[PDB]
Amino acid sequence: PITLNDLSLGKPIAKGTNGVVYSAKVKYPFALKMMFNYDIQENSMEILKAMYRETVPARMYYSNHDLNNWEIELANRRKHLPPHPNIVAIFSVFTDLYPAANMSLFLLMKRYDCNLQSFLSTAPSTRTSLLLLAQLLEGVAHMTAHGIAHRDLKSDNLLLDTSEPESPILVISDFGCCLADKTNGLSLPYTSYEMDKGGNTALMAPEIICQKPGTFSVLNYSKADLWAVGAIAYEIFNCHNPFYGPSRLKNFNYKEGDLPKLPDEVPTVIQALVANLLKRNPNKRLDPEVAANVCQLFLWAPSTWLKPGKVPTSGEILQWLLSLTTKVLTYPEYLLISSFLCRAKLANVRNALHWIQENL
Amino acid sequence: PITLNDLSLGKPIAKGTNGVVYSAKVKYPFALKMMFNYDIQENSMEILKAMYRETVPARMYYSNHDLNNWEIELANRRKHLPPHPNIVAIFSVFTDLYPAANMSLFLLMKRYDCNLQSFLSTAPSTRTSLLLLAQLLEGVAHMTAHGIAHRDLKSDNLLLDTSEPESPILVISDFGCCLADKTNGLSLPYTSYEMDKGGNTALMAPEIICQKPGTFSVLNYSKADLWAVGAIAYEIFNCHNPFYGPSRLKNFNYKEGDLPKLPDEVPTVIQALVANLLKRNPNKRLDPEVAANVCQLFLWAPSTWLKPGKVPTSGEILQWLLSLTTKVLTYPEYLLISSFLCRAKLANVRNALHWIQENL
Ligand SMILES: [Mg+2]
Ligand SMILES: [Mg+2]
Repeated sequence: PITLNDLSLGKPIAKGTNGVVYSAKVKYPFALKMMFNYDIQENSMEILKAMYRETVPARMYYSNHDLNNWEIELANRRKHLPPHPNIVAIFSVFTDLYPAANMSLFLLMKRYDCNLQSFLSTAPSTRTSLLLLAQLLEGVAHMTAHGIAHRDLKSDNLLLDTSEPESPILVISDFGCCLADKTNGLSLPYTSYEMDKGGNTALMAPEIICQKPGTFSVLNYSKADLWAVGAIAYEIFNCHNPFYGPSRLKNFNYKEGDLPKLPDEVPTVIQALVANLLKRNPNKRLDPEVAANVCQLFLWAPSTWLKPGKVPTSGEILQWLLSLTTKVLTYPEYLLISSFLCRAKLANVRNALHWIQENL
Repeated sequence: PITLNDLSLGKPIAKGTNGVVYSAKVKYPFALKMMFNYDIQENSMEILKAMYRETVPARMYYSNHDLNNWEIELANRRKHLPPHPNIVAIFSVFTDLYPAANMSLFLLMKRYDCNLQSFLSTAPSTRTSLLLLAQLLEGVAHMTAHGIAHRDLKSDNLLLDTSEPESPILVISDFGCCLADKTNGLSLPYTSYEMDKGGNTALMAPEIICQKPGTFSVLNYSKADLWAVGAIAYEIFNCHNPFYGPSRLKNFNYKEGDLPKLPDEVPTVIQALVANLLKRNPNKRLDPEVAANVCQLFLWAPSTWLKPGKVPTSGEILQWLLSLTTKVLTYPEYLLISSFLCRAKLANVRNALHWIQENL
């Protein structure tokens, strides 16, 4: 595992009361995030959990000292997020003092070029926007499959690699608010109103913000990131996020008629996907595994699958999936497709086909 | 309108603390149900609303006295259910004193021979059972089309006319629990837990029993009767209602795998329909208009439509609809077909066709 001794620091990228991030390299394409006071004596458990949660996507953990019991209980109660192209790359996590130039938590990460709101300061291609949406969906699908909910998706913390600026790579980052517990998965008992519910923010899904507490009384997060994706899809197609600004829709109030119509430039099927994701009732929203497939099929299916027409056969689908694997053996296009083939189960690709047919 | 003076009573059919039903005739094929204490001074609104709701299917209202304001509010807030062969026939409703031998509500109805649970004490034909399911579906489609939910469908109150015992006429009865408000249709704000939710009983649909209260927080009944129809379909094909008995599935828990398999005697397409109706997620359930079409198609379509094959044409569907209208110009058979033709829209008959094809 990589520790401080193996790497050389540069300029600060960010400076704060709670921590610092430094540019870094091995012997400046890495960032070393340092969060201070990772100590049960200098902070309470809610703050420490939030620091550890940031670590959920990490590839390796390394520890100098003998683990305190809270550290052990944290580690053993946590769901791990395996690597994925659309999830932030955290190469090492380690605990260490404020020498080596406060017990501090350290995260060595890839440095990304900008966030999504900066990249969208100039309008991108309509093709670029679809690749962005597909990537986001593909990330959420990966989280949900592994019983993790981000709870704080937003333009600000989606990060991009802008080599080939016509098609960037998107990654979900900043897992500080995430739900990642082995015990309860995506269902979370909500007994007191003074409880961590994720980012208490604009893009909390209606089924979370509107739920009153009780005795199970459960919060169900299994389609909650998806709602946020819907809001963010607006930004991705050059509109205001309906739920941001001074004259502003609110997650708890909004009725589905209040949502702005998307520009005509954005395909009709995709308009519908966005309208699906933004449904108030999570039971009316697609599964993530299906919603990610809708975007992938739009992108790569035979055109006959997309026009009304249409004979669809279990054997023909498999043949098509195998045609795709060969096609990947334009780096974003490769990543998305391999991302899609990794999780493709035949049931869910038909479901997605059936959904596209019913929306024209 | 028919009032007491026009009819002659016979034996009691039922006696209770809350009211009486008498056999009756005009000058004994009618029943005159009398409910006592239809007076705000003798009963609370909850009980009166329940009494009035029993009147939702009624053909004529007649009132001796100047309506009280609570009566006025009841009437103006209520959706009316038009006549329909599979909805109980209530020819007149009138308010009257307990002389004429307590203000009492009176309902003059058709007398039916038995309820569904009695008729099924002997196993009927497999064909008879399909006729029963088709009529029940056709009732629920009629209610849902007019924004009414029964909320208390069960074997005990589905009533039959058993002339021609090979094919009986089924009617939905006992509208005391029903939702029929002009204001809110089938979407009911659910703000306190001590709220009237329909019969708080075994065949409440999962989406109703599982919903917690809040601030909109709505209860959606638009597919709830249909859930109950699924459970009842088991009884209609000689099995135990999965949700009745001592070792018993519950509406809030049951996983879709827990459901007993239906007998091999009951067609494969129909086993699927029952499985659809019993899906926990009301979005994954067919529209009532479509589900009723599935049964009708199974009964009367050209056999080419049902086997895998299969060219289905908008013009050809219309031709087949017109062939049916001529075919009805075996009284249950006539009733079902005319019931199907009255509501047949070209869109929904194709949806149903397409659904049948995908389940084989
Ligand atoms: Mg944070
Ligand atoms: Mg009653």
